[PDB]
Amino acid sequence: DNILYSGETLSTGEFLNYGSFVFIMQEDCNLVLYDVDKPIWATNTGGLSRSCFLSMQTDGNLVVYNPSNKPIWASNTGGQNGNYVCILQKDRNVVIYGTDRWATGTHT
Amino acid sequence: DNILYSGETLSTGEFLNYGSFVFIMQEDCNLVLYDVDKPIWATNTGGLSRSCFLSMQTDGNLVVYNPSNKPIWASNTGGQNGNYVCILQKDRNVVIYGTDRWATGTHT
Amino acid sequence: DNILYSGETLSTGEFLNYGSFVFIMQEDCNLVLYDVDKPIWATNTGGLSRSCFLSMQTDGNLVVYNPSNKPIWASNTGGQNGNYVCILQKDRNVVIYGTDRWATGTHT
Amino acid sequence: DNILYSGETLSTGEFLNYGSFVFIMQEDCNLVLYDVDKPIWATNTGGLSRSCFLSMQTDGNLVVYNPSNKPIWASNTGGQNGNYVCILQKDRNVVIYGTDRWATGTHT
Ligand SMILES: CO[C@H]1O[C@H](CO)[C@@H](O)[C@H](O[C@H]2O[C@H](CO)[C@@H](O)[C@H](O)[C@@H]2O)[C@@H]1O
Ligand SMILES: CO[C@H]1O[C@H](CO)[C@@H](O)[C@H](O[C@H]2O[C@H](CO)[C@@H](O)[C@H](O)[C@@H]2O)[C@@H]1O
Ligand SMILES: CO[C@H]1O[C@H](CO)[C@@H](O)[C@H](O[C@H]2O[C@H](CO)[C@@H](O)[C@H](O)[C@@H]2O)[C@@H]1O
Ligand SMILES: CO[C@H]1O[C@H](CO)[C@@H](O)[C@H](O[C@H]2O[C@H](CO)[C@@H](O)[C@H](O)[C@@H]2O)[C@@H]1O
Ligand SMILES: CO[C@H]1O[C@H](CO)[C@@H](O)[C@H](O[C@H]2O[C@H](CO)[C@@H](O)[C@H](O)[C@@H]2O)[C@@H]1O
Ligand SMILES: CO[C@H]1O[C@H](CO)[C@@H](O)[C@H](O[C@H]2O[C@H](CO)[C@@H](O)[C@H](O)[C@@H]2O)[C@@H]1O
Ligand SMILES: CO[C@H]1O[C@H](CO)[C@@H](O)[C@H](O)[C@@H]1O
Ligand SMILES: CO[C@H]1O[C@H](CO)[C@@H](O)[C@H](O)[C@@H]1O
Ligand SMILES: CO[C@H]1O[C@H](CO)[C@@H](O)[C@H](O)[C@@H]1O
Ligand SMILES: CO[C@H]1O[C@H](CO)[C@@H](O)[C@H](O)[C@@H]1O
Ligand SMILES: CO[C@H]1O[C@H](CO)[C@@H](O)[C@H](O)[C@@H]1O
Ligand SMILES: CO[C@H]1O[C@H](CO)[C@@H](O)[C@H](O)[C@@H]1O
Repeated sequence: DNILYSGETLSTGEFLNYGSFVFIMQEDCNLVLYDVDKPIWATNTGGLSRSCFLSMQTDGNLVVYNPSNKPIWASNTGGQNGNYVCILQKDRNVVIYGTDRWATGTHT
Repeated sequence: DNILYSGETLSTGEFLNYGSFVFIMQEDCNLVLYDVDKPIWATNTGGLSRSCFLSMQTDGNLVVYNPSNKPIWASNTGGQNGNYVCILQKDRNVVIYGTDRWATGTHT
Repeated sequence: DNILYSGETLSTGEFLNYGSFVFIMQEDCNLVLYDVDKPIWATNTGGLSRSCFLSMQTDGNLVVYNPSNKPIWASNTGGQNGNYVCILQKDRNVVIYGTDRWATGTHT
Repeated sequence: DNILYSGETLSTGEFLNYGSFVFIMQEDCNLVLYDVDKPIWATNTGGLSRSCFLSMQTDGNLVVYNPSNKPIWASNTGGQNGNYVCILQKDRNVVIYGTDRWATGTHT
């Protein structure tokens, strides 16, 4: 999958992926974007903890929490409560979108 | 693919798809959401033209244009110029998100 | 997913899918290949039962069984015990391959 | 895509991919299987050339050729002319299957 929907959570070792791109939430708490084996981006918080989990919040903030729930990193885009999506785009860019503007409402 | 990014266009017969869900821009100009062979949603503009094309605009408006460029249908969510995405979600709901809030900027 | 590996089973309502193609094992026991809403192929065994399940066997036979385990349909390609795969190809052709010839053995 | 069909070719930098798994035909001619950034398997032919291309042949042989068309590596599973598939399985195992046993013939 390449979309982390608001209200979801990438646990340790979990990741979004598309093509050769992998946005992985590592064990050492380093959220890294790899292009195959090459590191492309990273929160550079590796080692600050263990077993962290990336969380896309409804307020719009993309936060990396440690097991103790202390936030290690965050996009700081928190504020408007609503629906949001974190997408690992086809052009190798992880982007946050929101709030939702329209929907067919065909939701299950 | 299950994401129509703003600035993109589904031509006739083109579609977003995910699982058994297919959000197709048909020849008869009817934008329909199918769950396998069952119709789920539709703009109900079938027959109003031929060779239409769905366009996700930068202003946020999701418009169905005919070859003559006259809009046959639209979400009317036009307004704020920016980046938007139309996603055929995993829960069978086509939703529009925007503007973009954050990005790793790792864009190619 | 677009691959049913030998030893696996599509239950009722389950399906392989790729693009707009959906190879679905229906409730009425009719294994049908749809191209969006258009039926393309089918075992034409609909109604012969309820709650059937498609099974890709290790002997190479692709069988549609009813809950009572009586085979309703089968490719009759049974014979050589081994590894096989049923693939819903990108050209809209469901094909069976086997046995396996080579592998990196990198298996988890 | 995670299937290289017989008669197809991964050029330099091209790759099969699934999940965090990427079976890439590198510039240095090293066909490597990575699990994110960790190398898992490799033909160990890196440096033997430049701009190689992986080819899944109809005879069943999986060969890595150099631009000069000299084979640098091969699975040596050549022999029976027919249809074959190289699949980067969900269990992180690259496997070759063939020949084809059955098909709905729905081919486009
Ligand atoms: C400096 O290493 C940290 O940041 C790198 C990117 O800047 C990551 O690649 C790295 O993770 C990978 O390597 C470490 C070992 O150095 C390993 O523990 C991890 O599982 C990855 O393989 C680390 O986060
Ligand atoms: C300052 O709080 C915002 O930013 C923090 C990280 O910089 C987040 O931890 C914080 O999230 C928490 O509070 C919000 C609002 O109460 C809640 O919705 C979320 O689940 C966390 O508990 C917020 O984003
Ligand atoms: C009433 O038919 C229109 O709207 C339906 C949904 O309400 C669509 O399913 C339908 O499209 C499909 O059927 C038509 C023929 O009726 C066919 O031209 C089209 O390619 C689809 O198969 C149509 O849009
Ligand atoms: C003749 O109907 C059977 O075979 C068709 C293909 O030849 C299928 O499309 C059909 O399944 C679909 O329609 C039936 C109702 O006729 C419905 O029960 C099923 O869920 C599908 O929508 C059926 O198998
Ligand atoms: C020993 O290096 C070769 O084999 C490795 C696996 O055994 C590959 O990872 C490696 O490729 C990667 O690194 C090289 C530089 O050492 C780089 O040229 C290539 O693009 C990959 O990043 C190489 O094939
Ligand atoms: C010994 O030939 C087989 O193995 C070689 C590598 O070990 C392959 O290069 C070779 O392939 C070539 O010949 C076959 C048969 O003529 C042809 O189909 C293929 O396209 C290559 O030209 C064969 O696999
Ligand atoms: C109630 O939530 C659902 O519907 C909204 C819009 O109606 C979507 O944005 C969201 O992702 C879900 O599909
Ligand atoms: C009123 O203009 C807006 O809406 C129409 C359709 O309603 C689009 O054609 C146009 O580009 C704008 O999005
Ligand atoms: C310049 O556009 C790119 O970057 C923005 C955010 O920087 C994304 O929203 C967009 O989809 C592209 O990837
Ligand atoms: C004759 O036996 C074979 O074929 C039938 C269906 O024809 C399967 O049920 C069985 O497991 C074997 O594959
Ligand atoms: C033991 O089974 C595994 O390995 C064989 C080849 O070794 C594959 O064909 C099969 O799908 C599994 O990945
Ligand atoms: C003629 O080739 C097509 O059909 C055969 C079986 O008929 C498949 O194996 C192959 O991949 C193609 O789809």
